Parts: sequence; structure tokens; C-alpha cells
Amino acid sequence: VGACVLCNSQTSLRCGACIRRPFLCCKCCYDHVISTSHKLVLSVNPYVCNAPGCDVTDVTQLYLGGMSYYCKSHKPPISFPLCANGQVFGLYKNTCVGSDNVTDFNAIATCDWTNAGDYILANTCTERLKLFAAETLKATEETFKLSYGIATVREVLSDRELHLSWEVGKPRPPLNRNYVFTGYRVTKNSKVQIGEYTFEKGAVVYRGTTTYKLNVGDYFVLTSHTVMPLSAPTLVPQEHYVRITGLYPTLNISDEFSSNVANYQKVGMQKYSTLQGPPGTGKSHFAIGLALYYPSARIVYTACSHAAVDALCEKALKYLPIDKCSRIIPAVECFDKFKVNSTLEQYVFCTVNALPETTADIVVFDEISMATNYDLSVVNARLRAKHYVYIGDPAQLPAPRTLLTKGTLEPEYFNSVCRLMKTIGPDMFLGTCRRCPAEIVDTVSALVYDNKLKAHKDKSAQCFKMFYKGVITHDVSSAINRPQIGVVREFLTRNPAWRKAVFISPYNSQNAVASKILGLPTQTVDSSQGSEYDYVIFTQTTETAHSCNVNRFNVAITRAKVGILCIMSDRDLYDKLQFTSLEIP
Ligand SMILES: C[C@H](Oc1ccc(C#N)cc1)C(N)=O
Ligand SMILES: [Zn+2]
Ligand SMILES: [Zn+2]
Ligand SMILES: [Zn+2]
Repeated sequence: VGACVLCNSQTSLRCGACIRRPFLCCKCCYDHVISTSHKLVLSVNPYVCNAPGCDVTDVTQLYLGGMSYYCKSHKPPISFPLCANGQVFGLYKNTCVGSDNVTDFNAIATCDWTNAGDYILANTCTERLKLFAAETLKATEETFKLSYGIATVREVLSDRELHLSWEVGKPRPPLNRNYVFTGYRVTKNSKVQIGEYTFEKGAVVYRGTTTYKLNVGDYFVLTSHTVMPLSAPTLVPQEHYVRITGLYPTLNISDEFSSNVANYQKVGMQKYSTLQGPPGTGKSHFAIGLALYYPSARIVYTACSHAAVDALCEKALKYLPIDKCSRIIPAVECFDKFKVNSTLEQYVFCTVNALPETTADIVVFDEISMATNYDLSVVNARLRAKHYVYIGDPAQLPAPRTLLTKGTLEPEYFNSVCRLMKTIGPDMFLGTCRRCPAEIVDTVSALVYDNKLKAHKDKSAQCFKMFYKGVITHDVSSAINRPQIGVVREFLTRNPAWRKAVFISPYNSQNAVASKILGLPTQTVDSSQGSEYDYVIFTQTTETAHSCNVNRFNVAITRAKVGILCIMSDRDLYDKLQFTSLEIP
């Protein structure tokens, strides 16, 4: 027994064909079975024909006959159909409202999550369907990982380099950092974990969590997990206050945080607030400074990734009493300078998926573009806070959507928080970029920030762009543009100072070729998010939707503190770069 996801109506039915088995009320369960292919229904029992060796599961072809369920062929003389009178038969038949359109719930329940429109719907439907969609999508995502063939160590060629043998009659996953494997040792009667791993084309290059002397027979699967059901909304109800509530501001603050004092007061004057921090504007500075502005306030600092939490820890370590901090870790190497797993500590740093059930004066949720509605609900379920602060940038990269192929996902659809920031705007905006030369700040200000992002630094005169299509080659799941790497090689010979530069591209295969030919450190745009480097060399590689994505392009060029070279494929983004154009040698 549970709650209809459409009505909330109390009910004893769950759709058995829906992978999450939502509870549906007699009405909603009917409207759902008669208007989709979903025909298996679960109660306290499953509406299936309890006749010996009959295969009838369709609820519309079954009858209660006694206290058992039968099809037409096997039913007793005295029976009533399970599925008639615009209603499906179960407990609480007299408390049931329904809905005018079940259309959104069917779409969410049936879609394969390959189309953008599926994520658009999942983020614009009612709040209870946002939770159903977020569970359905995440279960569809964790199941898809099982579709992928086992990789097995056939030969250990070197250290850091392997020969894999793949399971037959199943696809092989892409070999980039968005697909993290787990190794396993061949035992007496079972297997035991042996750290997590990633792979890249050679033979294959492997950069595993821990070191080992792994040998033939060791194999790898993308580790999936149980998706738990959601209960809490993606956002609590907003409340605006006329005074700061449940927070006591400091009388003496330092001029390091004095630029945020007005924003800190705003945080205390509503239930949740959104902070848009463009690249190098001071998001973590903001977050730690909030502690010093409300010194008595218990603050839980959270984010999706261990890296995002550890970077809050690194900033705390520099401003907060260490004795007053704790890093929560579940039973991967992260921050090890606080007492571990001290929930009652005044400053708690913890990933979403590891959060304890606790209360706080303020919850700070960082790198919000990377959050899903699933993460948003989990935070609200674990943390009851006087105030919630969501810090991020909807102009930066979202969580990868491994099933999406048809369509692009616009920032207003990344999650509920990003939707607010792109429709009503953010509560707070960090308007000064301290990282990047003015040429890069002017470019991204016009590209994605409605000309509101201002440069601290002057022009560097070291921001350059080349329009060169080159030649595009494709491997199993990535792109290469050798001529664009050639152009960079010629550029380095004439400009040898740029040999301390970081190589960035949209493709891991472009990066592997560049690493060998140039010897620069490489990062995918996606892996560079949150990092900064003095000099950046960027090859667009292709003009695809992936390489032309404005959020990706915005992250790519805002990695640079001093100088950047962009080898561009797309005439559009080339023309938008406020960089010195260079001829082709
Ligand atoms: C003025 C210019 O400075 C650079 C210094 C470092 C890099 C890199 N990478 C590029 C350029 C020079 N050294 O010619
Ligand atoms: Zn269903
Ligand atoms: Zn219902
Ligand atoms: Zn039967």
C-alpha cells in the first residue's frame, strides 16, 4: 500500500511493467494500463492468472474468482473482472480522484530517455512526476550499464597498458572517464573488488584507483547500484523573510569577504537562494565566507563529486577552525585533514550520496549545474535546514546523460535549480571574473552571461584564434583532427613558451594523439571544469553539436589565466572569439 503518484490518493496497486513500480490509484492505474502497453499490475499480490501453467499477465484479461486471479479460460463461474468501470480492482476503491490528463506520466513511464524532449518533460512536469522521472531515468541509466559486455585481462603487455578480451553478443562501452569500471579477482567460488578503473585506446591504457600487479583472468564491469525511491521535492517551498532568520551576523568581518556581506544577508532573508558564479568569480570563497559571516551557524557543505566537496574542504582549511570541521566518507581518496564521520561537527563536508540524516542552520550545495533532480531530492530528504544556498553556473557543464542522442539539453532543463536561474534569474550573481584575460571575459560575457560578466584583469594580448577545418577521422566513440594538432605543433616551434600550456579538446582520442605528438598535459573540456592553467591550447576537432555546445566552449576557454590559442572548426564560434586571428602557415 502507498500513494498514487498522480492523485496522491491512497491505493494498493503498483504498475508492474513500470521499472520503478509507482503506486497508481484505481483510476490512474486504469487510465495508465488502457493507454500504454503496460498491462502487468501489482498489489499486496501480482494481478497474474493463478491457474496452473497459464501465461496471462494482462490485467484487462483477468478476473477475481474467489480470492485468486484468473483469465477468461481458467476463471470460476463466480468472478468479476479486475479491470473495468474506468478503474482497476484493489483496496481503497472509494478514495480515488484521478487526473484530466495522464499523458505526462505515460510519456515518463514509457520513454527510452534518448530524446532531449524526455528530459524537457522530466523537468517541466508536476513536482511528484519530477521525482518519478528522476527515479525512472536513473534506474534506466543503471540498467543500461548491465547491457555492456564484460572486459577480461587477456594479456598484461606492460604496466599502465593491457590487452582486453570482450564478452560476445553485447556492446562494449566507450573507453573515456565518463565510464568508470571496477576490477575483480578470480576466487575459489566467487569474486572480490580490486579498486575502480578507467580505460583509453592504446591494447588499452588504464588509470586505476589503487595500484596492483593485476594479471590474466581479472575482468571489469561498470559497477551499478540500487536506485532508492525519492520522497522529498527537488526544491522546498520558497519563503521570503522581512529580517534575517535563525542566523546572527558578525559585527567584525574582514575586507576579504566584505563584497559578499549584502548577499550573505539575502541568504538569511529567504528559505533557499541561488548563486550564479561564472568561472573564477569566487564561489568557494563565497561559501566559506558565509561561515565567518554567521560564526555560530552549523553549515553542511555538499556537492555531487568528492572533488567538489574536497575543494570546499581546501578553502575551509584556510579560514575555519579545523577542530570545528568534519569530512563524512562512506565505508576513492578524498580530503584527510578533518576528523572523519563526525555528523555533529559544526562544519560538515559530505557528498550528496553519503549525507547523514541531520539538521543544519545552512546547507550549501555547490557545483549545481552538475546536479540532477535525483540529487536535489536526496539533499532535501537527508537535510532539514533553516536556509539552502545553491551555488553553481548554468552556463557550465551538466552531468552527462549517457542515453541522450536525439536533441541537445538546454541549461534551463539541467535540474530544478538551473531552471529557476534561466527563467526568473539567480538570486545572487558574482559579476567579476578574477581568473581570465579580458579578451576571454568579454567573449563569454556576450556568449552566455548577457554582457554582465566583468574582467578584473586587462587584455593579455595572448588570446589567439585560427580557422582551420583540417581533416576529421573517427574511431569507435571519439574524433581526431591530426591537421589541427599539426597546426599546434607548427605554432609551438615558432612560439616555444607555449610548451608549458595545457592541451584541451572536446575528445579523449584527440587528446591521446596530442599527448604523444606535442607532450602537453591534456584535459577534456569536461574534466577541466573547476581547474585553471596559465596557458591553454584548444583544438575544436569537429563542428558537431558536442564540439559547438556553448556551455562546453565557455568552460574550455575560461580555464586560461593568461593566454589561449583556439584552433576552430565552427565559423560561428570562431567569429564570436574576441581573439587575435592568426593565418595558416
Ligand atoms: C610573453 C610570452 O609569454 C609566454 C609565457 C608562457 C607561455 C606558455 N605556455 C606562453 C607565452 C613569451 N615568453 O614570449
Ligand atoms: Zn507502467
Ligand atoms: Zn491516482
Ligand atoms: Zn489462465
